[PDB]
Order: sequence, then structure tokens, then C-alpha cells
Amino acid sequence: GIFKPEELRQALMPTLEALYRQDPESLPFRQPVDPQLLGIPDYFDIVKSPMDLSTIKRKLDTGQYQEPWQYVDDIWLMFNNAWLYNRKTSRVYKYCSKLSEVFEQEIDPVMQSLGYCCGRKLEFSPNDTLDPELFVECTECGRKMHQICVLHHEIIWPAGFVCDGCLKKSARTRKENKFSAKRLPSTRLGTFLENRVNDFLRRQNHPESGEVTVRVVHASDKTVEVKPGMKARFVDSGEMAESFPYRTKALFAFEEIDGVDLCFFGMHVQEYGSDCPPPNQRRVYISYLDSVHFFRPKCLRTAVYHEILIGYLEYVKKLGYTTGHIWACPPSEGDDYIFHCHPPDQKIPKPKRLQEWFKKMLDKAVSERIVHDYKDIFKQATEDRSAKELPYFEGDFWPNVLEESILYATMEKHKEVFFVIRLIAGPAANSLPPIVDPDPLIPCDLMDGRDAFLTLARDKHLEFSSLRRAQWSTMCMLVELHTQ
Ligand SMILES: CNC(=O)c1cccc(CNC(=O)[C@H]2CCCN2C(=O)C2(c3ccc(Cl)cc3)CCCC2)c1
Ligand SMILES: [Zn+2]
Ligand SMILES: [Zn+2]
Repeated sequence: GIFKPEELRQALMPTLEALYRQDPESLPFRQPVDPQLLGIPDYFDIVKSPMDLSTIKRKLDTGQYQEPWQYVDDIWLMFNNAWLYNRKTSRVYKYCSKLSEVFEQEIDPVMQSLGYCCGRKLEFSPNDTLDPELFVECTECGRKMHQICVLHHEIIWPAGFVCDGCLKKSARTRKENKFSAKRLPSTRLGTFLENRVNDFLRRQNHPESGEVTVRVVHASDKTVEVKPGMKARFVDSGEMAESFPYRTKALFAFEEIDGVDLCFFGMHVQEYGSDCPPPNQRRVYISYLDSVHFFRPKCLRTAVYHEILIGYLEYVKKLGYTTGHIWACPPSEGDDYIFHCHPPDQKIPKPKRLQEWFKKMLDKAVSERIVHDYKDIFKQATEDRSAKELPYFEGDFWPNVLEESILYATMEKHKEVFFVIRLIAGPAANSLPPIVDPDPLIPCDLMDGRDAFLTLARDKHLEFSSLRRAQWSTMCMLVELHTQ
């Protein structure tokens, strides 16, 4: 036992009286449902565990609740029975919804006064059913708390969870989390980007901004093989190379928010080096860009994205990559992209908004004299003067759509989607030294393309749907990156 029974009764009884005072919303909930009297004989075929305010009052008054979550569980059983049995458009359904809003406001401050994370009944995002959020138990006081509220990971703290209350009471502080973003192995690329971001943020000197970390978490050597269609026409003759080698890299940016890691940006790139045959030579392809919109302050979010993306273009330019490519079309309605379960209010941008966003960033990159020029693939193709000449990237649009044929008219209708970004133009691009990546390979199967991370996130309910859930998913993804 944690609580003297009378203490639990005095704390919780006012939240029950708050529901009882709601008239008419509590009237269907004050007494056990009597299916005969109400003419609803199928009630007990649908509702296996009836619950009502008078039963909860008796359990409270007789000391039947040993800890407050058993009370919260009975309140939500009552709400869920009503939402299950009654139609969404029915009076009882709407009364139930109103009572659940009254309960959430009342129970929050009570559960926090009793030393709990919150008083919320929490379930994951959407076989008609939702998975419940997990609890951990303080080894010192025995209070149960949301795993995600207190960010307790068994790998980081194997001896068990100790709540803030028990740590203060014993003049102790939580053992440092060494599975941090900052402690991921550093790369030259990562250091360059993060130094750019933090320099900008220090110039703004805004009180809300946290330190940013940028880490390369995957680097491996791959090959894209030419598809059979285009292999027939161009490769089979010996006119075009059969496969193009590249380095695939994955990087993430993390911000300190409320003193813990938050992963807010993700990037996959394909890097076609100087020993890669034309027409891919000295080209970089940004496969996927994703974000979780919790960057603080929100007034500097776009500018921080600019520092990372303009920074990457500056870094590859200096090494001797001439051209950048971005496939600027949104993901399809149903595809998570990099981060599983975005906030519902982080809307996939419309094509026009996405194109305009990328245009503004590249204009900044022109002002800084990092980008020479940028145009749609149509103008750049006209200006370069066959289909053999098209840069051919793993998982890109053009290798797919060129199979549908087996070009000129197709580019014009999809011109605004494909940005070509000139980093090095003219004679400067003729007599460059070899491209030598000063960072080693980083083997990491989890970050080998975007699917392994999406699979882990689905399997373990690592959502980025709220700040608190994004903070847990960041902590979990960092433990996995640290223990490969
Ligand atoms: C409810 N919503 C979802 O379920 C959902 C599903 C899938 C994805 C998303 C959110 N993800 C995105 O918008 C991704 C892909 C398209 C670009 N993008 C970004 O994060 C960046 C961006 C550019 C421009 C603008 Cl205007 C907004 C953002 C950040 C800077 C570079 C790219 C949400
Ligand atoms: Zn909680
Ligand atoms: Zn405790």
C-alpha cells in the first residue's frame, strides 16, 4: 500500500462529485444500467463489465481502490461502455464525451498532487482495438507511471525506475543517460552541419532554442543496377554503364527540448562519386527529407532547416560534387515517410507550398554564393542539349517512368517537381581533384534505407505524434543506434 485509504478517498471523491454535478450529462451514469427498465435487452451482450458512478462511489467509500489508477480505470470503463453501446450521434454518446472532458480537467491536478506523472487514460494511434500505453513502477514508493511520461528505459536504467519524488526525498539524481544524441560517434559532415546550426542559433540568441546535434548514423557503399528495359536499348550495346556505385548516408538532427533529446529532422542521401561513370558522376541525390515540427522556437524552424540543407550543399560542393537533385513531391496519403505517426496537425504540404519552400531555401543559397544556379529538370535538360544522359538514381521517379516508355514532353508536365541545383558550373567543373570522403563507413542496418526504422517504430509503438511521444521515440531510437 502507498496511501492511507481515507487519504485516497479525500483526493479522488471530488473528481467523482464533479461528474455527478454535471446535469444532464451524468444522468445516464448515476445508477447501474437496468436493461429491462430501459428497454435495451442486448445491453449485457455488448457490455460485459458494467460500471456507473454509484458503484465507483461505493468502491471509494469501502477502501476498494488500493491506488488511484484503479479508480481512473473504472471511470474510463464507464465512458467506454457508453461509447461502445450508443451511436456517435446519440444524446448519451455526447453526454459521455462531455463527462470525459470534465474528468480529464479534474483528474490531472489531483493525480499530480498525489505524485503521479498525470491522470490520463492513454492509448496508441490505430483488429478494431487500440494498444494501451505501458506503465513502469517506482522501485521505492511503488507508484505506477506512464513509461512515456517519465522516459524510463530498461536498457538505460536496468536497476529500475525511481520517481523524481523518491530521488529528491533521498538527496539523489537520476544516473546520466549515456545513450544520448551528443554521444553518437561524430563525423566531419555531422560536425560541419551542427556547428553551422548552433552558430546561427547563437547569433539569434533566442531564449527558447536548445543546442542542436547532427549525426550521420548510416554510411554504406551500394550499387543501382540499370533496369531491364533501358538495359536492352543502351547497356546491352555497351553505350551506357550497367550499374552505378554510390555512398548512401542517413543523418538526423536533435534538439535539447525540456532538457532531453528530440529528433526533429531526418535525411537520406545518395552520393555518386568521381569513380562513378557518367551521367551520375559528382552528383548527390537527396532520397527523403522528413521532420517532426516540435523545433523550438517555431519562429526559427525553417531557418534551421535552411542551415542544415544549405550546409549539406556547401559541404559536398567543397569535396567536388557539382550537382544536387531533389524530388520535391509530397509523400502519399498513408505513407509515414521517415518518422512513424507524425502529429495529426503536421499536415503533408501541398505540392505548390513544398516547391515554393524549396525555391526560397535555394534563393538563400544563391545569396550566400553556395549555389551557382537552380532550375527545373526541363530547362536544365534543354540547356544541356537522349534519355541515356538522365541521372539514374536508386528509387527515383525517372528509372521507373523510363521503363513505362520501353522524355521531352514528360519533363515539361513534371518540371516543377524536379530541382537541379548547380554547385559548380563551367570550366571549374572540368579539372577537379578526386572526391575523397574524409568520414569512414558507418554500418547500421536499422538506418539502411527508411523501412527498417519504420518497421521498428510500428513494432514498438514509437510514434512522433506528440512532443511526449516523440521524446520517448527519440530515446528508444538512440538506445538502438548505441547498441547495434
Ligand atoms: C498528419 N501528417 C502525417 O501523417 C504526415 C505523413 C508524412 C509526412 C509528414 C510530414 N513530413 C513532411 O512534410 C516532409 C515530407 C515533405 C517535406 N517534409 C518535411 O519535413 C520538410 C518540409 C519542407 C517544406 C514544408 Cl512547407 C514543410 C516541411 C522539412 C524541411 C525539409 C522537408 C506528415
Ligand atoms: Zn502519465
Ligand atoms: Zn517513487
